[PDB]
Amino acid sequence: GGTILVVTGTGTGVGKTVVCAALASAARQAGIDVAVCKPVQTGTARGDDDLAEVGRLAGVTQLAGLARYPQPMAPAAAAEHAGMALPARDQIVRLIADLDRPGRLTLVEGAGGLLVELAEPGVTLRDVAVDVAAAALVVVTADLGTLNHTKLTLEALAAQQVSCAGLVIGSWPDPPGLVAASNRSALARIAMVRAALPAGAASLDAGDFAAMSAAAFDRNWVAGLVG
Amino acid sequence: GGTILVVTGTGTGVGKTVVCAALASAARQAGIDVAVCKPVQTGTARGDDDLAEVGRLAGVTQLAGLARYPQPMAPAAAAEHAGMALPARDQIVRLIADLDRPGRLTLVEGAGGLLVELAEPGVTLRDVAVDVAAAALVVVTADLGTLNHTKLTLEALAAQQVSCAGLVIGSWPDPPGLVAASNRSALARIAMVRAALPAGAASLDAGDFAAMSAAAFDRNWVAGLV
Ligand SMILES: Nc1ccn([C@@H]2O[C@H](COP(=O)(O)OP(=O)(O)OP(=O)(O)O)[C@@H](O)[C@H]2O)c(=O)n1
Ligand SMILES: C[C@H](N)[C@@H](CCCCCC(=O)O)NC(=O)O
Ligand SMILES: [Mg+2]
Repeated sequence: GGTILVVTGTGTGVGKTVVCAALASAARQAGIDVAVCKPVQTGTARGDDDLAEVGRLAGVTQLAGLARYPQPMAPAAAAEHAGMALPARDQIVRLIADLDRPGRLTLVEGAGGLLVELAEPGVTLRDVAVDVAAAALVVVTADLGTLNHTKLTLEALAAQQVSCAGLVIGSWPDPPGLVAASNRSALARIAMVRAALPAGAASLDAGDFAAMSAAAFDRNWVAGLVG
Repeated sequence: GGTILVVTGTGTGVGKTVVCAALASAARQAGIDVAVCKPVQTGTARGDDDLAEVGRLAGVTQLAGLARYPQPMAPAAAAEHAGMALPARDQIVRLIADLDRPGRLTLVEGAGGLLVELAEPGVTLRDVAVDVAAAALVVVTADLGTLNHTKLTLEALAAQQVSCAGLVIGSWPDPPGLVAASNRSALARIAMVRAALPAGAASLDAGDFAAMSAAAFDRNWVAGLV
């Protein structure tokens, strides 16, 4: 195959989609082929479409979804409110494996934080990660509380021997206050911090977002993701 | 000894202190003796002082603390900014074990979440809870994301064989809303929700607060704690 990364986060609203787009953008400019996959997508009735937003910021054309629920809730609840069911575990794995391909980087963005239920019964993105032998990239905030949430998430990853590919601070304020600056230093002691995306990046146009994306990550780390 | 309960939360700002006070008030109205220990308090320059709130709301007088850092940061950050270490692990565990006595409910309120650093070198409320054989009361919100954060916390609890005494929703909005109504049901699918405290209770005076607290917890559970 190729390389699969699940792109998880310490919670919902932390910047997973923007990180998916930025890493996708940076890997494309390195000549790497990129697919982004969004198996469970809630809140469509509010115009939430994470695949579309990755396409809008990054120009990614290989977008694969699967389940779509109208309400902006946890997938279990959004499905119950629509009269629908959750996908099965193997349905999600199949969607990912069909994208996987030598030389391709396949990013898999979850619904919210790592332990959210994606498929019956209580199947999470952690289980999906184990099935496809993927590593997890954890998107974190710079805000008060991020150290605990990060440690909890990493611990839950190691419970099932899912490797951590590093952290990404989804939104990095300019200028950074005392708490942000301190947290960035402390997060670096817990794991490799791969990038710190500037706040408001979704308002950068194609070229600016691509500029920001290449500068955000270490070139050698991005290139070493896929052989 | 008696019952030691550690009071943790899924994050910062979930209302641990109001839950400590509410649980305290309930237990006293069942005639139980309560102590509250807040080993480390931060944000004191702007007047953060969670033990005073417990005294006012619940009338607890055995109120125990070891360190106060002016900066409103996580304790180890607050310590570094001030130029001083955190307390030692021994101080925390022995202050708590010294509060503990037969007939008493001893609540231990952490800072932030379960894995935040509370003492040198890098010891957490979870370590403390292990050292004193306490179960953990998990304070949660009702907002989008509470499920992930709760499951994460309960998983960390279990990883070190710390028992979970339950969840309390620190703040129940009015009116609930679709997410909060569904979350209250969902949280109950992963652990015993012990109470949901009405939004704004923190601001009550002690008389009304005592009434709220009396009705917020199940009486048999409160009694069954000690
Ligand atoms: N460097 C960043 C990070 C985030 N955002 C904005 O902050 C919000 C949250 O980011 P998002 O990527 O959507 O967070 P997710 O973790 O993907 O939340 P969800 O669970 O809904 O997928 C979005 O409006 C996004 O445009 C931004 O402009 N610049
Ligand atoms: C509606 C949000 N945007 C998100 C769902 C977040 C679920 C949070 C569940 C929880 O942990 O309580 N949907 C999504 O990322 O597709
Ligand atoms: Mg997203």
